[PDB]
Amino acid sequence: VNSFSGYLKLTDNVYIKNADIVEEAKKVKPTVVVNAANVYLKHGGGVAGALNKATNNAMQVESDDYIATNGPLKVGGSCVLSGHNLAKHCLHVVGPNVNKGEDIQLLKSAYENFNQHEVLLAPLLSAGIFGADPIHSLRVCVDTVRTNVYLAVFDKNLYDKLVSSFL
Ligand SMILES: O=C(O)Cc1cc(Cl)cc(Cl)c1
Repeated sequence: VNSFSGYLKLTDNVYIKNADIVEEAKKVKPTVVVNAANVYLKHGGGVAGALNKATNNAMQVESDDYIATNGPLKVGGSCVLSGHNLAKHCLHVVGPNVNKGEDIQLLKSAYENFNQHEVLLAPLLSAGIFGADPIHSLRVCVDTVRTNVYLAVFDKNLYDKLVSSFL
């Protein structure tokens, strides 16, 4: 048993809700919240900007020191950093950004990072401003992640479309 409420069950291990991931993290304080990061960990917009704003920019300060030491992530890659006031840990995962011309085939690699963690609160990778087909992202998620994932989709109309079309 865990603390996630009102999620629709899609599969054995994937659950979904129409919710703001920031508000969900603040209420649940999960062990792991996933950030939809870029390779520079520049948390300007989207999920990353919203998570970072909720940490009062402490996520960005920590991330800048991570990059100064380690250099950028890979597309498809990840790193584990603090969850600050939102979670124990934040798993920063880089899904491909179609609007930057990154390879959509790296989405599966991105979701494989989730398998290193037993339970996660996560966004729908590569959707929204990332430019990929969300229906596709949800299919890759369910076909790749084996650990327990609670997806928090912000856009209402998108949530309804994803549930109605799910195979
Ligand atoms: O939750 C959503 O509506 C989809 C989405 C996913 C990501 Cl990763 C970023 C944005 Cl801005 C939006």
